[PDB]
Amino acid sequence: ERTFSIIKPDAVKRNLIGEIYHRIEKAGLQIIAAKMVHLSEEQASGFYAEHEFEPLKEFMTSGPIMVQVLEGENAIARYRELMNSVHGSDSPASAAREIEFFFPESEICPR
Amino acid sequence: GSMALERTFSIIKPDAVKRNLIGEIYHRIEKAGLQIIAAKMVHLSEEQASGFYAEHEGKPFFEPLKEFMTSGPIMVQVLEGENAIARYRELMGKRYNSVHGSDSPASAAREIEFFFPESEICPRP
Amino acid sequence: GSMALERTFSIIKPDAVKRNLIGEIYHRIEKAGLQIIAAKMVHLSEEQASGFYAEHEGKPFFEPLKEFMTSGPIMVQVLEGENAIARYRELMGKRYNSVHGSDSPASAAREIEFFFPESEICPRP
Amino acid sequence: ERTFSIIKPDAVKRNLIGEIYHRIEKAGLQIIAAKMVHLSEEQASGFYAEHEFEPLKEFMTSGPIMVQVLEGENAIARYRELMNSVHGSDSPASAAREIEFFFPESEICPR
Repeated sequence: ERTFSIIKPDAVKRNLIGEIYHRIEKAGLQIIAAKMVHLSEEQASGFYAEHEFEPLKEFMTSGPIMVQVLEGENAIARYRELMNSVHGSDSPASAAREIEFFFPESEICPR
Repeated sequence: GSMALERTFSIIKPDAVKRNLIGEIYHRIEKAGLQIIAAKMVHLSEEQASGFYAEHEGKPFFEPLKEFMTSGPIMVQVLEGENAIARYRELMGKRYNSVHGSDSPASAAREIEFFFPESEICPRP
Repeated sequence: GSMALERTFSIIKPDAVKRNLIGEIYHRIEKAGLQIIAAKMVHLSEEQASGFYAEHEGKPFFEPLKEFMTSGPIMVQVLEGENAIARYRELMGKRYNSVHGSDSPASAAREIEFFFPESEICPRP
Repeated sequence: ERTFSIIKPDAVKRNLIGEIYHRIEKAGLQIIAAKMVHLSEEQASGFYAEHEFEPLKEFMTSGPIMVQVLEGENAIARYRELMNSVHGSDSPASAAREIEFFFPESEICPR
């Protein structure tokens, strides 16, 4: 069971990537895929297409973000209880749509 | 607007990724003034590890060095900041270390262009 | 002499104040029949932003919500008119919006008394 | 260099606050302090004490006004050329006396 995560530009700009990652790896999850992308207007619209909103697109494109896929025994529940400032999948099959939006299988690295 | 701005390359070897130390290493880098402007997790292969470490083909330790960097996923980043070459080198102290870092600007330029195209480097502003 | 008279509270968040959109937002409010009977520009603090949004202390998004409303000066106003609650809500469409507005009379009463005393409300006649 | 401004009760009553503010922010100035006050007989007399007149006090107290402080590179000249119906400082040190009459430093918000 794998979940999805997004580090908003507030934490990336304030240099908080290590704290967010360290608070997870100590909780049991494992970063099995990650990359830093700077979303565009069309990119942020596609991931947030279930709204159609405008002020949210401007903030998510105001700087680079840290996208990552997390693995672990029961992650959707463990992740949501760990943590706005950070994104996280609410239910399964919602993580599958968000993971496939940013990650092909060739970019996912099982341990 | 200092001209001491420079970027350095960094790799978190599979032993630290398998042990889940990615966050602990990132925190030590960020706490030293450096900033991650480009990063991704990749799993090297025989073909890719041979190209990066191609300067050590004739050495009798190539076949294992290639075999260590392909035993698990790694984490490669581009660290930016004032005197980032020396600052990041001082963080780890100075072949099979816990982390990788560039030792010179020409080495940093050649090693960044191997893993990251310019379209994957994200300026902070 | 309609009894549909009511007042609503409004905040222009620092992103719109820093971008110099105060006049553009005022014009859209005035062109919809509403009138500004009380207004002032303040710069919130950790202590003041915590009191206004005190209903969201346990939520994990409090610390940043407090940090956004204190990153720059804001503009707080009292808009008056017939059905001003729904008219102003319809202007913006319906947490981190371009502008703030009351959603109910009890919310408008509690939010006006936090920023404006009665001695700062100016009736139009 | 900051200047001073007063929106007379004619524009406030006619709902012209947005037009006056929009015509300024598009000109380069920035509203760094503002509040709506209803002047009294003693208030209007103090701000207009350099006369001592009577019909002017009655008009400036016949309704609420919009006081504001404006900031920008060379504002006294830029403001006077933008614009009776609206007040504005004529020279520097005349804005300092008018700003201090309505605004303590605790009410002025630099960006």
